[PDB]
Amino acid sequence: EYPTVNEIPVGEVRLYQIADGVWSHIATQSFDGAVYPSNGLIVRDGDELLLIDTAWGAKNTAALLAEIEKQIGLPVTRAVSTHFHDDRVGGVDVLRAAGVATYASPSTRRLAEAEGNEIPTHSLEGLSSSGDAVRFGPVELFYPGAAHSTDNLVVYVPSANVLYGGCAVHELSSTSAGNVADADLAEWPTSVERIQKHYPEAEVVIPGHGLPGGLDLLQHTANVVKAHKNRS
Ligand SMILES: C[C@@H]1[C@H]([C@H](C(=O)O)[C@H](C)O)N=C(C(=O)O)[C@H]1S[C@@H]1CN[C@H](C(=O)N(C)C)C1
Ligand SMILES: [Zn+2]
Ligand SMILES: [Zn+2]
Ligand SMILES: [Zn+2]
Repeated sequence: EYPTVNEIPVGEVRLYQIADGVWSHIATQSFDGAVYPSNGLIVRDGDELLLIDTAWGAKNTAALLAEIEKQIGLPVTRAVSTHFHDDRVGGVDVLRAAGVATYASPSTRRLAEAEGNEIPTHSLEGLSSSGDAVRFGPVELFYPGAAHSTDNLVVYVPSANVLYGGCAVHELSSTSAGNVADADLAEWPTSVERIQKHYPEAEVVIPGHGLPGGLDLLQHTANVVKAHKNRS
């Protein structure tokens, strides 16, 4: 069973095998008095590991690195943050101090700076226009356009057909668009449509919070966001 917010204490981390050489990591964190789950990705890259997104905080991310070393035993050499919020860059100082080279789009780094969040060390060029993609180790990085945030990236693992949508993508049981404070609601459905068109062979889709599912999460996300728009 995929771990839920109830079976993970704030401070601990779970790994969940998605495919050969692909894992999700799940942590929990207390935000505005309530506890929420949060996903990231781990992708094997030969004898090294690529980390996608922190575990939402310094303490969680340290637990993440110890859990990875224990369970997988390969060094995390690089990490990518998929947008500027604290569930994606919270813990980047820990990663950096531990010798992990941390990456994000220039957009993410600028937004995190202005937000007072931790800032990834290196910039990812080539992701400024909607529809842009670059290769980064064993994955592709895709900027679908503004959605949950104006900078959000999605990550595809072509060898495993795994799409990590991050907070641009919602889990199937969710009916709310979640945190839309920094969202471009006008563009979010279109940005989702780009993901559908660019990665139609994705077999697993992982949201930024909640249970992974199939390709259905993408359309479901567009519906949730458009329902939110209409309600307003
Ligand atoms: C509290 C979080 C986290 C923080 C937030 O909302 O600000 C983050 C630090 O920005 N981001 C968030 C988001 O909407 O992306 C929310 S989680 C959201 C609430 N219900 C949804 C859900 O399906 N859950 C499994 C809990 C997702
Ligand atoms: Zn966010
Ligand atoms: Zn660079
Ligand atoms: Zn989030």
